[PDB]
Amino acid sequence: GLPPGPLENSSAKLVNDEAHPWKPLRPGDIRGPCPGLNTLASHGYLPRNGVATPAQIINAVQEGFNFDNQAAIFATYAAHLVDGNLITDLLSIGRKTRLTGPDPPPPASVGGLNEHGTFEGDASMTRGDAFFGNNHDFNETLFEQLVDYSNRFGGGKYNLTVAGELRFKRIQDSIATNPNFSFVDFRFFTAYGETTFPANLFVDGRRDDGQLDMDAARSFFQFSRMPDDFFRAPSPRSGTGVEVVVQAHPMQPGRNVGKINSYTVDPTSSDFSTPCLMYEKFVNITVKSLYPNPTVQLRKALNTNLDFLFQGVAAGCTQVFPYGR
Ligand code: HEM
Ligand SMILES: *[C@@H]1O[C@H](CO)[C@@H](O)[C@H](O)[C@H]1NC(C)=O
Ligand SMILES: *[C@@H]1O[C@H](CO)[C@@H](O)[C@H](O)[C@H]1NC(C)=O
Ligand SMILES: *[C@@H]1O[C@H](CO)[C@@H](O)[C@H](O)[C@H]1NC(C)=O
Ligand SMILES: *[C@@H]1O[C@H](CO)[C@@H](O)[C@H](O)[C@H]1NC(C)=O
Ligand SMILES: *[C@@H]1O[C@H](CO)[C@@H](O)[C@H](O)[C@H]1NC(C)=O
Ligand SMILES: c1ccc2ccccc2c1
Ligand SMILES: [Cl-]
Ligand SMILES: [Mg+2]
Repeated sequence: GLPPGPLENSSAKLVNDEAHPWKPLRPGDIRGPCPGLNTLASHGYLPRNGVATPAQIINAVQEGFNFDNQAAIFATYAAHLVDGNLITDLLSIGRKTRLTGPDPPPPASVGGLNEHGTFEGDASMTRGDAFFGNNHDFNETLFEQLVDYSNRFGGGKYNLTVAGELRFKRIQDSIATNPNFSFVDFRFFTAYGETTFPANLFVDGRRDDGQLDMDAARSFFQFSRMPDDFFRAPSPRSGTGVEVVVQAHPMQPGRNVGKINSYTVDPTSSDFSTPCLMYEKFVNITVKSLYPNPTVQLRKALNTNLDFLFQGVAAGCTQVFPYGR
């Protein structure tokens, strides 16, 4: 289906309402590394089993949290291209599942959002790096560190100042302990933007003050649960204030090189000075490597989803065509 358009009415409103109650997981229900999508699934904005179409995801993030349309489109189609089934039009928000349908040939994995190194990556705030055994479940120790950083830099609340400090701490801890730490290209971008999301989108929209309390933070991050009487944000947004996070501790893209404490800058990586390069590499390298010589129906589905992806790219970039026009 076509990517949904922006909300017709983007005002703050109660989104923890009678039609969207929180419910606990049933056997088989999938949750993954994204507390936003997890919460939407657990309130029935998405299918409660955690398997959805790109159109369902875009509608849910807009309706439930007032995520902006351009950001919704880019993130959703990027995730779907690398982790979803392009023939069935289904994506798991967590683990790989037979529910997304018959798989394409390798090297495409259709591994859901839990797939390491496609969309998901290292130095997440409340999830551990994949090297340490689990890149998707809520981690209490990491959450308590978020609480500590909120106490130290946010007066007990999570805000952009806290984000700036915690983002850097998680990078430096991965450098020190994960010999396979990777922090380039698509992950380098998403790792920064995601740290703004709790301040921009988990804060009740009647306040919209960028100060997230720890009871609400735990409810979303651990339980995929909106606070009682939760109002969504009062206007469309995603990553506003990411400049504050970057400015706190500016980093270059790079990786550890098979050993701890060996962070080596990658000059081939995109960075914030080259946002169109991030898009071009994502298509030409990441997507193309998963689908190097697709058959007829796959090629068509790739091109459709790549056209939708490009709708989410900030104006100024040139579309690239790995499988022709
Ligand atoms: C629009 C479609 C979306 C997709 C496809 C998506 C996907 C993802 C993925 C794969 C991750 C894991 C990255 C990582 O930390 O390794 C992630 C993290 C995150 N997502 Fe989303 N997401 C979307 C929308 C949202 C929305 C609307 C919110 C908030 C309302 C949100 C909040 C977050 C947060 C806070 C994290 C970081 C978790 C952490 O580091 O502990 N996301 N998302
Ligand atoms: C938009 O929705 C809000 C909150 O649900 C409502 O109060 C407002 O009147 C709506 N705007 C229009 C033009 O209907
Ligand atoms: C190690 O890093 C590479 C990317 O540099 C990635 O393909 C691989 O999945 C990583 N594995 C883990 C467990 O981090
Ligand atoms: C959570 O994160 C901590 C700190 O990185 C790690 O030591 C621990 O093994 C992780 N998992 C659990 C289940 O606590
Ligand atoms: C975060 O909270 C602390 C303490 O209230 C404050 O000094 C700082 O200015 C806040 N930052 C933002 C971006 O709101
Ligand atoms: C991506 O491939 C296109 C050709 O389809 C080429 O023009 C473009 O320069 C490539 N970009 C990168 C970053 O490789
Ligand atoms: C993770 C998930 C969703 C996103 C949307 C826009 C930009 C970066 C993101 C990173
Ligand atoms: Cl929008
Ligand atoms: Mg991660």
